[PDB]
Amino acid sequence: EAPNQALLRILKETEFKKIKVLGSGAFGTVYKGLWIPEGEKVKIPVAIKESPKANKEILDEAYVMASVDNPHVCRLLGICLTSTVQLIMQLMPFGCLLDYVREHKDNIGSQYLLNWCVQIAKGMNYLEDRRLVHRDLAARNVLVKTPQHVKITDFGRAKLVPIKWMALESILHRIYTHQSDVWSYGVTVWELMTFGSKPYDGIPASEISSILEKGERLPQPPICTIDVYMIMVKCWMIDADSRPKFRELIIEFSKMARDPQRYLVIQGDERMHLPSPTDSNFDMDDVVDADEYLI
Ligand SMILES: Cc1cc(Nc2cc(NC(=O)c3c(Cl)cccc3Cl)ccn2)nc(N[C@@H](C)CO)n1
Repeated sequence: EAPNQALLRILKETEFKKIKVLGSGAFGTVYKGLWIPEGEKVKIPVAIKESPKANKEILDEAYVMASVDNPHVCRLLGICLTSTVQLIMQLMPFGCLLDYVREHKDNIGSQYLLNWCVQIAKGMNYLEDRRLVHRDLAARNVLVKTPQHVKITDFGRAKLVPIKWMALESILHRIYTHQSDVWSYGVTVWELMTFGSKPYDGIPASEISSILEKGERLPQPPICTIDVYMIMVKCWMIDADSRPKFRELIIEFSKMARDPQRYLVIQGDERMHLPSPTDSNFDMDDVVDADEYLI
């Protein structure tokens, strides 16, 4: 296909300062930091992600992340070439959407939930245009820049095992398509609508494939109207080509986001509010968010 003319930016270790540790998982460590390029008078808040095999895996992710550019996808700002290479990306100050829905349940209204669905579908449809199959879309892999702006991340599995988020063809035949990402999208929506419930909780992964073959699906979340659950059910159909396209998901959730109380029934949804760029939210003097630092 077309040549990938994306720029791989190499950043000097001296150009950024690590503030604290955000977390540690089954990969390494995520740090919070500040990238202060050369003599540019800017401070960009960043996240820093840190044997030969380990470096191959991380450089494969750098490649995918450097090749995307969308408001609803996390892009690579650059890499740092230390003993083990570090991925430098935009700091998403509110962490992952999964923990966010769990921690802020009492202030999350229908407007926020339906807008997140549109934004996730937008990022996903962009990955589809760029011919990338995510293979790991889940609420844990959606980051929160602000409560009103979310982005898809974790390109470690992205191609040109999370059993409970996979399409039955993926579990059984290792078949991955944009239509199998649509299944993962349905599960992600379910995670949001339940305010972060674990899908098929208590059920071991070995039984999932068989549960799906019989025709069992995730239950209707209490806040979901038949209109919203119908969309989730459509994402979990056996015939992959029967599932909605992401471009249809943008349309469907957009219509709903225009009249959110008609599609999600939440007690107190209206008098609920989350941090906006009015006070608190944000030396703070020369800090510029990566979305405004264009080069
Ligand atoms: C308050 C806060 C902010 C933030 N921001 C952040 C996190 C990123 N995390 C990841 O990119 C990440 C994900 Cl979402 C999955 C697997 C590995 C990584 Cl490094 C990237 C950018 N900003 N992350 C966290 N906790 C991380 C451990 C979750 O990953 N907490």
